[PDB]
Amino acid sequence: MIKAVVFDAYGTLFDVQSVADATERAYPGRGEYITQVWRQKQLEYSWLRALMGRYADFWSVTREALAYTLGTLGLEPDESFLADMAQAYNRLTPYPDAAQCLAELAPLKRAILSNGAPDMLQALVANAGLTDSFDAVISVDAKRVFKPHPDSYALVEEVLGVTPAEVLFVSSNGFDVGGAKNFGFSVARVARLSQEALARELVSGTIAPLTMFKALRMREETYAEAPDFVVPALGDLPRLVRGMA
Amino acid sequence: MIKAVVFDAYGTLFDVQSVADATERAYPGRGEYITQVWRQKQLEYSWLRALMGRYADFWSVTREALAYTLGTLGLEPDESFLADMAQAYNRLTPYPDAAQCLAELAPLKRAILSNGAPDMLQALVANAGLTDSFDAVISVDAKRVFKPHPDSYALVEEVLGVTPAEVLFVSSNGFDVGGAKNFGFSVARVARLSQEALARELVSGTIAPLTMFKALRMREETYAEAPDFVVPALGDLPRLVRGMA
Repeated sequence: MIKAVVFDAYGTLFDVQSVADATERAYPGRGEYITQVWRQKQLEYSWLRALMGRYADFWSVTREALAYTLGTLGLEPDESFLADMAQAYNRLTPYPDAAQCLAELAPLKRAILSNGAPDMLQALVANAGLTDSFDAVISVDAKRVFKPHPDSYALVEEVLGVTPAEVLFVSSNGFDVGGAKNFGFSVARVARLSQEALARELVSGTIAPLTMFKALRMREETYAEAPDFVVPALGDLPRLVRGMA
Repeated sequence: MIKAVVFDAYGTLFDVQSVADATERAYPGRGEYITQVWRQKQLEYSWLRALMGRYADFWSVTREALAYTLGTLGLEPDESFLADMAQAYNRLTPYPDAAQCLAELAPLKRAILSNGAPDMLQALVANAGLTDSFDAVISVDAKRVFKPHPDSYALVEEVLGVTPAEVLFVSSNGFDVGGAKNFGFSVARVARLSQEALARELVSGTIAPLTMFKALRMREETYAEAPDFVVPALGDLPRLVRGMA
């Protein structure tokens, strides 16, 4: 039976677009651009560092990705500036119905499995006021890999003591849904962007920057095994788990 | 001493934009979009499949990436349609100066190290009439990983009997430059997009779709070791090798 609900962090429980106000500062007029590329490169760098066998924690990844992004704009900020701005990733606003969701899931074990480095995750959850909502906040850092590497998902059993079959994994990220499924978890994908809306947006005339990234990041990935469930919001999870098993 | 010049294929020797006509037929008015997302997802899927430890050859990856891309537009092509259109990747036009470059590089050992499946590569190289320009056309397939996994680069010594130190690796792809450097090759990066032009393009007002992808794919990656050399075109490599030795 489902004994634990384990959540992806960035993009699932926390809004990675909420760095917008801060990025709009590093380049007025380019906040949206920066937000999108920063996130895209954060992901790419986590995958590429892991696949090369050259791990560095998510804090290093986040700053390298920011440096790349600002560099495309012709900037060359120093490490101090990068470290200060990157703190935006430790203050992402949780999704509105995150709190209520975790609450209604109080009976079950509740955890996070994230690429985020140990200190990033504590700040992020604390700042979101959700520290008391998790029995464990698990960082991939100990394994020195990034999702979707199987060793990342292995941590759930190592920490919670439950087997893959007894875990409901939750993510808004297609590649993470894929990695969780490959590992053996049941998965609930959070799909906040309706496929039909994206399709029409993509033909609504000239394709805007933001549309490109939605197109790259907010769909199920074709190589991946389908999630067991798809809900439009975290709030639908408790009711999903009720009439589930 | 440099005894062999090993080339990345897609994006380096061959123009991944040359699928322009096939994609425009697939969805008139959206050929540019499809071209860009197809290539982006092709890369992502190669990385993610490898990192999950769920390898499929580049032919499956290419078809899956295409299926994803067309799906964003609201289409649902059958496998027959996908296999047919994906053929476009086995017809990529080589860059105008590749032939000359390869010619002037003899009698140095010359090879390709590519994600492409064996059949994709031989059909691609044959169609461009470059079969006799290479001592070896190496697919990563034997190792069942994708670049930048170190095993893919390990194939070079296995096939050519030259050590990493005796190899000049050539690539226009930042992640591949990074992988080859991590492994131990000397690397010449082919940089077709001037940083200063990109920076100004990204400030020129509304950011056209195509600018996004250049922004994502045509720079050195911040996590990667810097290439030993950077040239504007493949035609410059023979000159580079001389002034080098």
